Amino acid sequence: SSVEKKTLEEFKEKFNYSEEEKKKTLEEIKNGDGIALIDIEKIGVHTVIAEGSTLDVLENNIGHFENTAMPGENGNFSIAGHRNTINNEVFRNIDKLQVGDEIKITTLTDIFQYEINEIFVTSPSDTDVLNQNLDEKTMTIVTCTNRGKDRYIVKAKLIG
Repeated sequence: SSVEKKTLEEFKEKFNYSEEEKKKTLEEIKNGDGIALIDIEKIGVHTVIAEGSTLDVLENNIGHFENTAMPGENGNFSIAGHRNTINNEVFRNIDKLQVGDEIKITTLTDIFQYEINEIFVTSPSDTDVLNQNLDEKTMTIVTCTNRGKDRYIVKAKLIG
């Protein structure tokens, strides 16, 4: 969209940074900065993930929950695809994803492939979806469902 494209283009430009420059931007990250690309072939999602899950971030971008793992790390890299009761239109077709579909996450240094292994509906107060189990490498997408009343959760495990 507007800010989305910008965040997206600014991040892609950093692929041409050197390694210390990349590492330096790792530290220094601020809410609203691009941190990864996300591609989900099954539903035509090809965009960027911003840091943070505040209302301000989520108005323009898919956002990374602050205290969750980063892509490829032990724990559960968690992303928010709604702002209050409104899904980012980028996830309008998330209900088409199935167990076994792939989610590709590209940081400045690596391509991580996650495979969906759990889909479920829960409440807005179910904070456990953001839990960090450091014995595994997983990711989570949180959007809304049921006229904004419930949360639609997609979880995926790192495969490559």
